[PDB]
Formats: sequence, C-alpha cells, structure tokens
Amino acid sequence: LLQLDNQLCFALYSANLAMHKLYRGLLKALDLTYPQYLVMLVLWETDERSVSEIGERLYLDSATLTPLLKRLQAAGLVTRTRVIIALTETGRALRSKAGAVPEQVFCASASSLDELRQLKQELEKLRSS
Amino acid sequence: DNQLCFALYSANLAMHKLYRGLLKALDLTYPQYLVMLVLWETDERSVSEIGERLYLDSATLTPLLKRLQAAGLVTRTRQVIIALTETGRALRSKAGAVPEQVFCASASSLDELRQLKQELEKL
Repeated sequence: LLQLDNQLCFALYSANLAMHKLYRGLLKALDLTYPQYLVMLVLWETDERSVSEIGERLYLDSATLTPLLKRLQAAGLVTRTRVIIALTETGRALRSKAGAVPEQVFCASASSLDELRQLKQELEKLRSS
Repeated sequence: DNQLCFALYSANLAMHKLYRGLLKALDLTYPQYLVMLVLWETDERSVSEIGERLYLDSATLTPLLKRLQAAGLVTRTRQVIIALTETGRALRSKAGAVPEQVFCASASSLDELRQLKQELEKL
C-alpha cells in the first residue's frame, strides 16, 4: 500500500516500456499508437460502448480518451454517435490483421515479460518488509 | 483478461501526469529524470549499475545518457562511469527537497497505482 523506495515505480516504467517494445512491430503495421490499440481491443471485445464504459475498462478519464477517439475517427476506424463509439466496417476488419483473437491474447502475450515478473517481485518485497 | 495490462498503462500515464509540471521546469523527459534520481541517491555509478537499478538495458539507457550529457548534467568516463557535474548536483535543489526520497512515495496515494497493485496481487 505504502511505497517506501523507488524500485516499484522504476519497475512500472520498465514494464510499460517493455509492453510497448513488444507491440511496436504490430502497431507500426496496423498504423496505430499503443493507446489507440488499447481502445480497439475494448471495442473488439464489446462493440458500441459509451465513452464512459470504455474509460472504466481502461481506467482512463474522458480527457485522456477524447483525443484518442478523435484520432481513431480520423483514421476511419470508429464513429462517434450520441456518446456511443462503434467500429466502422474497416475497424472491424482491422481485427483480422492483428491475429485471430487479439483482444483475448493481449495481456497473455506479455505474461512472461522479465520486466513484469520484476514488478510483481517488487510488490512482494514491499509486502515482505 | 487484459485488466492488468490496461492498469499498467494507466498507472504509468498517471505518474507522467503527476510529474509533468516538474519535468517541464527541469527540462527533462520522464526516463531522463529517473536516471537523475538514481545518481542523486548515489553518484559515480557504472552504466551497468544504473541499468540494474532501473531494470533497463544498456541500449535503452544510452540515448538517455546522451541527452543528460548534452544538458551538461552528467559526464561519461571509461566499464563506463556516469558522474554528476556541478550543474547536475545543483539541479537536485530545483526538483525540490529530497527528490529521490519522495518520488515513489508521492505515488503511494495515486488511484491508478492502487488499481494496478490490486491486479498484480493475483499472479
């Protein structure tokens, strides 16, 4: 609960950087940024979500989400209709370019990241002491 | 279940947002500031030591060190040792009191971090 040293924060930065590195090749191919991909994952699992529902799923506020949604719309991947975000036909087709079930294997693909195990380790060490 | 990966991204974003103002005033990026925190805790460390402390590889650390050198904050000398300059030591003062001590402590109450820890405690 309480952080007494910087190790968990350093591990958090490293783990998130490692996640970006893991997906850099694919993101480049799909022409999306990491955050944009997270939004697409949410819609591929459940389409036609309110901006609020998406934000709850990603733990992101409306202010962080709005700019990302505006960029996905500019790419012709989603449509915004009042508060409801829905994939366009091209947004639905994009899923097949990221594999068979991208929204189901996303976090599993990074489960063995050394950086993530180190992060889990730091949390354990905080608990220990 | 992708909640851990989403929580991870959100927590990192929240940390960046928390320190955005400070970083602008120090003219540093987030990763560059992390390197300074390590050096402020203890100076004259090898690139290998710094990497182990930050859980980063030399490749990721090289660009960061180059920008800190350009800012005249650290010097690099042959292992390779990174040492703070007079400007690097003086910078600590502008980041405030005991910057290397309150950094992660200040994140203790960040909601996004509490959420991440909740998911981390399932693995």
